[PDB]
Amino acid sequence: VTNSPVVVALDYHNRDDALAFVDKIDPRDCRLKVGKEMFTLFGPQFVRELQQRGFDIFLDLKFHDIPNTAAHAVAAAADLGVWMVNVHASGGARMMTAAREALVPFGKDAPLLIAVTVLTSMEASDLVDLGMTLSPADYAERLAALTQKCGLDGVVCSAQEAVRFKQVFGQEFKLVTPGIRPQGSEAGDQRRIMTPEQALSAGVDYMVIGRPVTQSVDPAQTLKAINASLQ
Amino acid sequence: VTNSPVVVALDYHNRDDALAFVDKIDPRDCRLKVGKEMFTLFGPQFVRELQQRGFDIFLDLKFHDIPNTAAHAVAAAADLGVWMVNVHASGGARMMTAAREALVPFGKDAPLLIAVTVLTSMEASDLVDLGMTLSPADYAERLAALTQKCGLDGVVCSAQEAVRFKQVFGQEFKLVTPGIRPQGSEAGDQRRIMTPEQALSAGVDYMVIGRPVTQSVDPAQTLKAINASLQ
Ligand SMILES: O=C1CC(=O)N([C@@H]2O[C@H](COP(=O)(O)O)[C@@H](O)[C@H]2O)C(=O)N1
Ligand SMILES: O=C1CC(=O)N([C@@H]2O[C@H](COP(=O)(O)O)[C@@H](O)[C@H]2O)C(=O)N1
Repeated sequence: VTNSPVVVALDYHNRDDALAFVDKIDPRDCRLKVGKEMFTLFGPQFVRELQQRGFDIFLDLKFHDIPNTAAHAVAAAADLGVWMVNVHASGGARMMTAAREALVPFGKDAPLLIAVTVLTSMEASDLVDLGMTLSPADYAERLAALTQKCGLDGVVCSAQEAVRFKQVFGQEFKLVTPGIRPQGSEAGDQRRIMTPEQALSAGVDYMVIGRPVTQSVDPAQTLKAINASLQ
Repeated sequence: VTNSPVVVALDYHNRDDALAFVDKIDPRDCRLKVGKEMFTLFGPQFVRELQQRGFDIFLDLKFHDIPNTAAHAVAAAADLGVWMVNVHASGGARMMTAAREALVPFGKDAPLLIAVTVLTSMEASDLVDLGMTLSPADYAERLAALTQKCGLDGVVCSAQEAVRFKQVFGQEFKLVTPGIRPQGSEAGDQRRIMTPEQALSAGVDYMVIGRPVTQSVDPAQTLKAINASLQ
């Protein structure tokens, strides 16, 4: 296990470019996140390579499909033995329930099943195009509520919803929060940001950090520094 | 190439079972869809093996993430050289815009880019939980309008919307529709369904068929039957 609440988003377009970073850090420094980019590129074998080195892996594929597919996919992720696996809460109750139920057969080995609420890159203007009347926070709370009701272990959201969410769902409902920008860092397409420190104070369980770390020369050192701040 | 609008959904938990089927057919008979289940299990290499056989592959991972991730994932799909790649329209305009732009550097090689509107497994009730008051039809049409405004090649929807969409977005805008159930077959978690013949008559450009084919007592003849019906 590890003590840092940091999950580094491995978003490279090259395998060796990722492992060059990974070989310089240690499983106690952080957990790793394999998303759509690196998974579309290298598949489940890359995830096994990381599990080989001993890291906990968060397969971030945000499964957002029909119940049938969602279940089989989560079951496939469970076969991979990942630490945590994704799903989109906007996929609905039936889809989320089918996903949870697909993990029962794996018993204890099952990975944590988290639901994405509202992407941290979306503000009201973004949600407004879908005809979504509610603010990011409000809609996100509606999605998390459905997530909790379907028995999921937690949610992915912005740290800007951490205090509120922690209160409405409790300390047990895990909150995984991306949109982490230490001060000075470039926001990019990220919108509901917060600094590593602000996120921890908001009481999040896990913070997802990508570019601030991977975009630096010597990213291991940056990951180290961030961890230092969380003390 | 094939002149059939049929795209068979390869949803198997066993690589060889899937190949045993694929080998009983021919690229001239249909196209194949590799979804989250098989892709999570066997990754990009499976797609290549299907491609090495001459089939046009529809990569269906419904990328629904922050603009930066959607772009890199879509780019990764183009690197795979697939015929068609997926995306979730509810991901917003900025995300879909990033996806379209990430395909520009691939020129002519760029795969077809389509956005999923409302999943065929959903009805009003399913959307109500999300706080969505618009009907599956209207919400879908809204998602299809945004998809076109962002410059995508088409949308994934129900055949129940084909007629409407076709006359509101034009013949050019491509419609890919799952939820295809020939009379007698099981509906399952599918809700907004139509038979192959009805879907064709409805104007869909491509129709996705999974269980009706893969789980039939003789999938090859079932494909043959359907293809013949569509004539
Ligand atoms: O709401 C979310 C969820 C999410 O997974 N992510 C992911 O977090 C990662 C890192 O983003 P960044 O480089 O820190 O901006 C990427 O893999 C994103 O897709 C996000 O940015 N917002
Ligand atoms: O709206 C949609 C999109 C979609 O991709 N699909 C996919 O179409 C496939 C076949 O479903 P079925 O077996 O025909 O019910 C599965 O891979 C689904 O994920 C769907 O059923 N509805």
